Amino acid sequence: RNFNNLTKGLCTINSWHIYGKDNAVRIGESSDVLVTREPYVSCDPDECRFYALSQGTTIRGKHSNGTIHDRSQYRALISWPLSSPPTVYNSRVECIGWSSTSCHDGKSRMSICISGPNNNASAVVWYNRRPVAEINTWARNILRTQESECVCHNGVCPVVFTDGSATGPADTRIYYFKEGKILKWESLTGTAKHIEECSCYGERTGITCTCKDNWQGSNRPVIQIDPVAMTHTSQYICSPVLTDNPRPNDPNIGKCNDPYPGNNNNGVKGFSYLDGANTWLGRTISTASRSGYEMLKVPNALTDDRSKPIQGQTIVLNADWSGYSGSFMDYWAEGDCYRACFYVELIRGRPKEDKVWWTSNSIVSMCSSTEFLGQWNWPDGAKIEYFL
Amino acid sequence: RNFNNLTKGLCTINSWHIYGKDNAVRIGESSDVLVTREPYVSCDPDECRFYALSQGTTIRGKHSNGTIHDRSQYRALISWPLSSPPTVYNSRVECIGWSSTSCHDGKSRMSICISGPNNNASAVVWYNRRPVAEINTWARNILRTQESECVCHNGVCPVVFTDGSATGPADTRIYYFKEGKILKWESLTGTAKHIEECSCYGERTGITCTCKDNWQGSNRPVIQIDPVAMTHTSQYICSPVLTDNPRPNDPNIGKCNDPYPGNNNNGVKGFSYLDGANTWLGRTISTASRSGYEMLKVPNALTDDRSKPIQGQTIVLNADWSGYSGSFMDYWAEGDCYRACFYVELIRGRPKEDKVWWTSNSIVSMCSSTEFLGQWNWPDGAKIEYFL
Amino acid sequence: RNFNNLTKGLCTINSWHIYGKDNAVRIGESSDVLVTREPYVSCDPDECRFYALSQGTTIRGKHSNGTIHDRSQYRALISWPLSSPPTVYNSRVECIGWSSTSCHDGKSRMSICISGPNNNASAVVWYNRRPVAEINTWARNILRTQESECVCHNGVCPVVFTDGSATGPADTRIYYFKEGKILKWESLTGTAKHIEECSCYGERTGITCTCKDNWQGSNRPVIQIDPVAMTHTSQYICSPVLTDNPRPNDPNIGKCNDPYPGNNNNGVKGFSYLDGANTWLGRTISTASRSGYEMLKVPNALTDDRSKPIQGQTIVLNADWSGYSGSFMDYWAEGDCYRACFYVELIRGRPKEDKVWWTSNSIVSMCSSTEFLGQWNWPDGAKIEYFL
Amino acid sequence: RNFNNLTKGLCTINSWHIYGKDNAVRIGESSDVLVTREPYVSCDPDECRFYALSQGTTIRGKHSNGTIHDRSQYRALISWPLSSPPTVYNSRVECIGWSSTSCHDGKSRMSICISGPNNNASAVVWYNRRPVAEINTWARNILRTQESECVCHNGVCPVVFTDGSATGPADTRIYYFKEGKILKWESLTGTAKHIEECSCYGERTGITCTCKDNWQGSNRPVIQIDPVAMTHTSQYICSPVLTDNPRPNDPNIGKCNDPYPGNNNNGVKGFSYLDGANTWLGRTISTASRSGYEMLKVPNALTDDRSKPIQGQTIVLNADWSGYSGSFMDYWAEGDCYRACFYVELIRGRPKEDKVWWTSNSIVSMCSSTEFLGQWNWPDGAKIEYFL
Ligand SMILES: *[C@@H]1O[C@H](CO)[C@@H](O[C@@H]2O[C@H](CO)[C@@H](O[C@@H]3O[C@H](CO[C@H]4O[C@H](CO[C@H]5O[C@H](CO)[C@@H](O)[C@H](O)[C@@H]5O)[C@@H](O)[C@H](O[C@H]5O[C@H](CO)[C@@H](O)[C@H](O)[C@@H]5O)[C@@H]4O)[C@@H](O)[C@H](O[C@H]4O[C@H](CO)[C@@H](O)[C@H](O)[C@@H]4O[C@H]4O[C@H](CO)[C@@H](O)[C@H](O)[C@@H]4O[C@H]4O[C@H](CO)[C@@H](O)[C@H](O)[C@@H]4O)[C@@H]3O)[C@H](O)[C@H]2NC(C)=O)[C@H](O)[C@H]1NC(C)=O
Ligand SMILES: *[C@@H]1O[C@H](CO)[C@@H](O[C@@H]2O[C@H](CO)[C@@H](O[C@@H]3O[C@H](CO[C@H]4O[C@H](CO[C@H]5O[C@H](CO)[C@@H](O)[C@H](O)[C@@H]5O)[C@@H](O)[C@H](O[C@H]5O[C@H](CO)[C@@H](O)[C@H](O)[C@@H]5O)[C@@H]4O)[C@@H](O)[C@H](O[C@H]4O[C@H](CO)[C@@H](O)[C@H](O)[C@@H]4O[C@H]4O[C@H](CO)[C@@H](O)[C@H](O)[C@@H]4O[C@H]4O[C@H](CO)[C@@H](O)[C@H](O)[C@@H]4O)[C@@H]3O)[C@H](O)[C@H]2NC(C)=O)[C@H](O)[C@H]1NC(C)=O
Ligand SMILES: *[C@@H]1O[C@H](CO)[C@@H](O[C@@H]2O[C@H](CO)[C@@H](O[C@@H]3O[C@H](CO[C@H]4O[C@H](CO[C@H]5O[C@H](CO)[C@@H](O)[C@H](O)[C@@H]5O)[C@@H](O)[C@H](O[C@H]5O[C@H](CO)[C@@H](O)[C@H](O)[C@@H]5O)[C@@H]4O)[C@@H](O)[C@H](O[C@H]4O[C@H](CO)[C@@H](O)[C@H](O)[C@@H]4O[C@H]4O[C@H](CO)[C@@H](O)[C@H](O)[C@@H]4O[C@H]4O[C@H](CO)[C@@H](O)[C@H](O)[C@@H]4O)[C@@H]3O)[C@H](O)[C@H]2NC(C)=O)[C@H](O)[C@H]1NC(C)=O
Ligand SMILES: *[C@@H]1O[C@H](CO)[C@@H](O[C@@H]2O[C@H](CO)[C@@H](O[C@@H]3O[C@H](CO[C@H]4O[C@H](CO[C@H]5O[C@H](CO)[C@@H](O)[C@H](O)[C@@H]5O)[C@@H](O)[C@H](O[C@H]5O[C@H](CO)[C@@H](O)[C@H](O)[C@@H]5O)[C@@H]4O)[C@@H](O)[C@H](O[C@H]4O[C@H](CO)[C@@H](O)[C@H](O)[C@@H]4O[C@H]4O[C@H](CO)[C@@H](O)[C@H](O)[C@@H]4O[C@H]4O[C@H](CO)[C@@H](O)[C@H](O)[C@@H]4O)[C@@H]3O)[C@H](O)[C@H]2NC(C)=O)[C@H](O)[C@H]1NC(C)=O
Ligand SMILES: COCCNC(=O)O[C@@H]([C@@H]1OC(C(=O)O)=C[C@H](NC(=N)N)[C@H]1NC(C)=O)[C@H](O)CO
Ligand SMILES: COCCNC(=O)O[C@@H]([C@@H]1OC(C(=O)O)=C[C@H](NC(=N)N)[C@H]1NC(C)=O)[C@H](O)CO
Ligand SMILES: [Ca+2]
Ligand SMILES: [Ca+2]
Ligand SMILES: [Ca+2]
Ligand SMILES: [Ca+2]
Repeated sequence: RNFNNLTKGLCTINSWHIYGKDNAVRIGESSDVLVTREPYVSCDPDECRFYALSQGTTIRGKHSNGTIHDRSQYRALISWPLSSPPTVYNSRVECIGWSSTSCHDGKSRMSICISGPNNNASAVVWYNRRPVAEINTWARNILRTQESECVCHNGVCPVVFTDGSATGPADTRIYYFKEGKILKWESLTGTAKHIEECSCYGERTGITCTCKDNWQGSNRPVIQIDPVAMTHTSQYICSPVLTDNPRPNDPNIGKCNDPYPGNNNNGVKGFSYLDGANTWLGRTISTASRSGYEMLKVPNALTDDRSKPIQGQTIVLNADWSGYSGSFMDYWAEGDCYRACFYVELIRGRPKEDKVWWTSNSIVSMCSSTEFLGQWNWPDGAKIEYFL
Repeated sequence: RNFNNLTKGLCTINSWHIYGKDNAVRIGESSDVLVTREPYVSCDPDECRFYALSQGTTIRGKHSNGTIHDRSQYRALISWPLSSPPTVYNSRVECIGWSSTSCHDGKSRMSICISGPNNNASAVVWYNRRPVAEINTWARNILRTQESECVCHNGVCPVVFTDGSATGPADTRIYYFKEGKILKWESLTGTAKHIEECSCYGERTGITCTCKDNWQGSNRPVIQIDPVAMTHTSQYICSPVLTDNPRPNDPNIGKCNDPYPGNNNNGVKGFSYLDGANTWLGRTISTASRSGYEMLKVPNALTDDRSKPIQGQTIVLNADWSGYSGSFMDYWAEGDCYRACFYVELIRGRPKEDKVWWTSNSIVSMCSSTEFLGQWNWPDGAKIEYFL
Repeated sequence: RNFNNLTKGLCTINSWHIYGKDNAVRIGESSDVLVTREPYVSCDPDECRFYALSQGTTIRGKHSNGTIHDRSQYRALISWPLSSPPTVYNSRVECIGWSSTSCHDGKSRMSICISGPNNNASAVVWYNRRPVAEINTWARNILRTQESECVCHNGVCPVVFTDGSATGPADTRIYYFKEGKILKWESLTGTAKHIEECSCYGERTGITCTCKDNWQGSNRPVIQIDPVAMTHTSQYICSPVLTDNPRPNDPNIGKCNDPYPGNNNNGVKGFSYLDGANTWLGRTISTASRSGYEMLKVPNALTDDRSKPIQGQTIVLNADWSGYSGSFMDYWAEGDCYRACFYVELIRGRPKEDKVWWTSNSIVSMCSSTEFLGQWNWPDGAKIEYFL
Repeated sequence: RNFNNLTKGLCTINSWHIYGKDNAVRIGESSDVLVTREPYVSCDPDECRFYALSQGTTIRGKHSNGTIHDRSQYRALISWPLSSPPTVYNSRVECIGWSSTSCHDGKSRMSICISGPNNNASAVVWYNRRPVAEINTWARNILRTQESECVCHNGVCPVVFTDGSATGPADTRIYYFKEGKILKWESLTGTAKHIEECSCYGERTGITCTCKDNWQGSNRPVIQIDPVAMTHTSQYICSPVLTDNPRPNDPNIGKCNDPYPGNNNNGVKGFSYLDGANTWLGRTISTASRSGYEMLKVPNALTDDRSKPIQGQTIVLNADWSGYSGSFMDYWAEGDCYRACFYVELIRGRPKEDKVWWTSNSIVSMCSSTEFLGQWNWPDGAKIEYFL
């Protein structure tokens, strides 16, 4: 085995096809399915798997009561087979904590979990299923990271962290790991003003991360990372097609170097694929809440502050709950291009559905097609009444 | 590993022996067994497994209510170990959708799932557990495929699709895949007038598919495919031993080139082994409904429009529910011949048993013997009253 | 991998140590544990596993009602990891039927299952998880075999079958298989007058099988098989230490060449290790029913019709239910000798405990020690009241 | 594969990071989780796993009633994947009994289980999943061993046993095994006056075991073993920082060569890392009961009878129940040093929580960091009321 190198460009994205769906909440109505949230997907050279933060209880279990809470000692990053649900019996624990990232470098997998109280959190970096390095909180205010997969090049895997205020200036760092060891870290530079929960992908041009501005922005900040020089830059998606949630209505001029205003102290993890005319943006359909999901083809969205959609695809109807979304790719697939993929978290339970006392989710996932495929919509599919 | 070649003829079929049975509904009365339908069986070089379309819920789960429905977003092709039941914890998801086929080419497995709304469905072709090619609906009317295994020769795996009316002329295509990539497709030729749900097997003479005519026919259409030239022909089984369901009584002259009339707009997936004097036909015992199952030795059934049974074997009593049936073989077994095999879907629940609100099934499977073995009958075995 | 050869003698048996115990009924009170009976143990070169005939239902499942019945279509030979219980999710189906044997030859495993109605049963011989040969009933009266492991030498694995009356003269055959193919079979010769459910083991002197006489005998018939010449002889254990159940009290003169009388038309599967002064016999403690279990050191028991115990060990108290017992050894263990092992079936439920409507069992297993170890007793451990 | 050699020293311990946590009782409220106690952790060259003594029943199972009892026939040493809970379906049985140890020597794993009545117990030594050697009770009074992992050097794995009184002088032996075979054993020498449940680790200086004095001592006895010479010495931890439970308050002068008095006929399994200025001691926070857990940096604690803490870390709040604790390390990790690790048993149920009728536990585990990481606390997390 050799370290994977990012030698390919993105495949042409003409539509999106169904990749995976686990129907976790449906199945969990009568099965030992773990309560989760903050899911994602990540590939090894020989297998792709679902990931999520467990809440250390099943949905039918009485301990599901209160799982709207974000940061307990009973949480852990788990992985399980593609499109299976996360069950007590098929879930592999990667590490313990309530914020995570994970990625394979071609030889072995790095996984990172953050745990601890708000003012005293720490990250533990696992490599090849062993703890290798540790990072203590530097701002004493909820040290947190991506909640989706990281990306590697020639053994080097960058990861974005944030420590500090959720509602003001914070201390964001980009760490560069190799075999779990810290090669270098640097403070955030560029014009992004607040950074959380970056969704990343790699291609021959480097590594691209689409994050969340939780402070003042409803446009998404972008961090572009050179994994060889181990340097980065940041800005926002220039496009007036805004992709945070909640968010204002789409203007006709976006912002490249500053937060687009209207919604403060909130946001949702999201993603994009920024690739010239091959650019696609994901967002919730609702501007008010985490419902619905759509992909929009927005040429040069990253750099064009006038750019508008020329094509689209509905993934989840606005009538259905969505949630977090993020990027991943199978870097070990055959062919001459990397096929763009993403997942959407379909949150069920609280706060929006409070007849139950739990909060969980299921997963739906799509990858790009060079065909122009017909579209469906993909609801979680569970009936809340069944849980009462 | 090399691509498998179809170098052997069928073993002499003198009777049928029990190969597998999962008792899924019995066990699912008190276990986390997934609701399924449209099952089949397919072999890898080192393992044979059961396959089926899950409904994304267990039988005891409250979401089992309404699983008579064919095409939800909660369906997926799953596989699980031979004669185990399809449980939440032992089922491997092959792809997402509500119509499927799957086969191993000697090196890796190709799986195909179709999903989407009726007027906008698409097929995704997986190879070695990765999505490789996609096919959009060409007639905008429930793009659908075999619901049993495909067959490969030297890397080339043909698959029969249909798009269009279930009750009139439709657009049937034969696709030729290699490592999941589309080599060629062609429109249906020959005298078959309607094609659905082909059951296929391969032998030195080529690949033989026995399908269903859902429009006007109660004799079964046959497609014969040359996987090297990548060409095909079609007709019907000439025999007056009719093997669709529902169906008229057996006449004394069959039809080779046209549907045998009497029953319109219905049918059941079925199969046959067409091999000169070594020919055996499968069918439900009832002419009215999906109950019972029998094998009949009908010499030259394919080409002889007068051919009658000279030997038989009951598989399922008429008193017991059956359903779909299809062909598979272990192409990687030892010996000088391919041993013919088949499965029978044993449907329980709706519409025939409507005291419950679900529809599911279990599997029974037989392979041929050169001995003349005593016969048993093989019911699903579950008591519906237990589910009330 | 090479075929295993029987090149060692038995280890000196000075006592018995605990080898395995699955506590299946205890655990099955609240878990998806399959109803079983007729268990045994058998080793691969890299793993030893528990085996049993499932009833195709869990204990808590409503279909457990009526599992006192011996021969349904819902039975199958299953295997599962050593001392785990047989669960829906961890059990591997070896073949379908209601009477079985199984053994590894050093390269691959042969498994045999018999299914069918009483007058039309057939055996299917699997090798390396594929069906290879089939045998039709020759006496049309419950074709049946060992219900414990077979033994192989240089690829040749003998198996004892019986077809015919349970209460009179029957047709017993010894089959010789290699890679699942039938090399030879022969009719029973020697002085044994009725043969069922042989328990076998192999050592440098050949293969020794201790069986059950269900007709007139309460001494156990013995079949000694030369796996190279593929020939055999038979007699009874000469010892007056009688080891069937039910049975008369121990006399002072046994019978070598005829059934020891007193109990007709009944018996229990059992075993022995016949090795000169290193001879140990297993039996139920009760003479009336399947309760208790003990090992007795009886020098030259096979050939000495006066032989008596000089040492012993209680395995199960008479107050506790037992059942079938049989022999197995790890032929792939290190060292200069084969360590004798056995299992005892601990039957719970009907007919003896009829407040429940099911019949199942758990397993306890011991292997020999060259030490003189202290003894314990090993009950099933489940409380029937919990199931009411 | 080669035998592992202890060629490294301990990593510098500046704090402790979360390594694993299974939340077994939380999950077991609604899942098939086995009742356990006496857990530990142990690594293979390619995997680290949780271990414990099962009680042969799930927590929700009715047979959980009475599991406060220590030594039934329904107990077994089981192992399961790191931070998964011990479920019926994912637990591997290592051997049968109610006292155990286990360790990998670099080539294969040795596991030892003791079973039997109080006056007639015996140990069975398994190697590479096969029984290899047996040891009969030598004092006829509850033969018992470590309840945490053993340690190997060049194939030689020492294990500490005790047979005899829990409340007076007993017969302690150190056994030296290789590939499960007994190389040598010796009676306890040195100044330790009573020995139970040793927690061991290995480093270039040899093998160090921290045990429990159940008779008169509240300081912990230490056994230091040379695995090459196969000899040992014993004393107590000299430090006045006392680490048994229950225990007196910390004095200012400890005892090196005798039990520190105040508490008789009780104790808890515990551990330490004794490494000059890099020394850390574990103990319950409460002096009265098994509640809370803390690590204390106590320079030269082993040899300095005046030594006091200069740094610490809370692991479990005093308000939360703890229990046994023990040492393990990943001897197959990369780097130039062995990273110290430990687990804490979090006991729930009886005797302290007697509204339920069971006794079980979950596991939390930490490894050392060279960083000075912020601390959290790690409760079991289950609510007893949910079980009523
Ligand atoms: C079977 O499946 C297939 C495959 O999926 C289905 O075909 C798909 O159908 C869907 C639905 O119609 C399409 O998605 C939409 O795409 C449009 C973009 O395409 C249109 O516009 C293009 C650009 O036109 C402009 O530029 C060109 C440049 O040359 C210029 O020529 C033109 O005059 C104009 O200036 C056109 O090129 C394009 O034409 C092409 O495609 C046609 C088919 O689509 C074809 O007929 C033509 O011949 C030609 O080939 C086409 O006209 C997206 O704009 C649209 O997304 C908007 O609308 C949805 C609601 O449907 C909304 O959710 C989106 O967010 C977005 O609307 C918001 O954002 C806008 C941008 O900021 C804003 O302006 C809007 O007002 C709106 O804003 C409001 O809502 C949001 C969300 O809540 C909120 O945040 C805001 O604040 C505000 O409140 C769809 O994505 C697929 O492209 C199409 N795919 C294919 C391959 O055809 C087929 O229908 C299915 N069949 C059946 C029977 O069902
Ligand atoms: C232990 O197990 C063994 C092994 O399984 C059991 O032995 C088996 O027993 C079964 C049951 O009897 C047999 O299955 C039947 O086979 C017959 C065919 O065999 C008969 O016919 C042969 C052909 O005869 C013709 O041609 C020859 C050519 O030379 C000529 O000589 C002859 O005069 C005649 O012209 C004979 O060769 C054959 O004889 C041989 O076998 C005998 C044993 O079977 C033996 O005794 C002889 O010595 C000789 O060796 C034999 O006579 C099938 O025809 C039959 O299938 C029909 O019947 C079942 C109902 O049982 C039905 O479900 C089938 O669908 C079919 O009937 C329908 O289709 C016909 C064709 O269209 C139609 O004509 C019928 O009217 C009927 O149609 C109606 O029903 C269908 C279904 O609902 C509906 O769709 C229609 O519209 C309409 O309503 C059986 O398959 C096995 O072959 C046999 N196996 C062996 C190895 O022996 C044994 O019994 C068990 N033991 C015990 C104690 O239980
Ligand atoms: C800790 O654990 C250890 C290790 O397990 C325990 O030690 C074990 O203790 C058990 C229980 O006592 C022993 O099992 C019994 O063994 C005897 C055989 O040993 C005795 O007999 C030997 C033979 O004596 C004869 O021959 C010699 C030849 O030289 C001659 O010298 C002698 O005079 C006589 O002629 C003796 O050699 C032997 O002495 C040796 O061992 C002694 C310790 O055992 C030691 O003290 C001596 O110094 C010497 O070293 C000893 O005297 C078995 O006979 C016995 O089995 C019978 O009894 C049980 C009931 O307990 C019964 O279930 C059996 O079926 C059997 O009884 C039936 O069968 C007989 C034969 O047909 C029949 O005659 C009986 O009437 C009876 O029949 C009735 O019941 C059956 C069953 O229902 C029914 O079918 C019939 O029809 C009828 O109704 C036990 O197996 C272990 O051997 C022993 N192991 C060791 C290593 O010591 C220790 O006790 C534990 N410690 C504590 C504190 O618990
Ligand atoms: C974010 O996380 C970080 C990282 O975890 C947190 O920082 C940690 O904070 C904890 C809690 O404070 C610390 O644990 C305690 O450590 C002390 C030891 O450190 C103190 O003492 C050192 C030694 O001082 C002596 O020697 C030096 C030698 O030169 C001499 O200079 C000095 O004058 C004195 O003679 C000092 O060196 C040390 O200073 C250093 O550290 C300071 C920060 O801690 C820093 O500010 C300084 O600048 C300097 O760098 C410091 O003063 C342990 O003693 C203590 O353990 C005792 O207390 C706990 C209760 O908290 C108790 O459970 C323990 O068992 C123990 O107390 C018992 O045992 C004693 C010994 O026998 C006995 O004397 C006591 O009376 C007591 O006995 C009673 O209770 C027990 C238990 O029930 C019973 O058995 C007895 O019988 C009796 O009833 C803690 O372990 C960490 O060290 C610290 N880590 C780091 C890296 O800083 C941070 O707080 C978090 N942030 C937030 C916002 O929460
Ligand atoms: C008016 O009818 C239009 C919709 N009906 C339809 O398509 O039914 C078809 C199949 O029928 C059955 C069956 O049991 O009869 C089960 C399959 N279910 C699957 N999920 N695969 C069906 N195939 C599909 C793609 O749904 C039938 O062959 C007619 O075309
Ligand atoms: C009068 O007492 C005689 C019986 N008590 C006894 O043996 O308790 C011992 C251990 O205690 C505890 C505990 O939690 O304190 C849990 C262990 N349980 C296991 N199943 N291993 C016990 N070990 C055994 C072999 O039972 C103790 O160390 C005294 O010797
Ligand atoms: Ca925002
Ligand atoms: Ca039809
Ligand atoms: Ca008898
Ligand atoms: Ca003590």
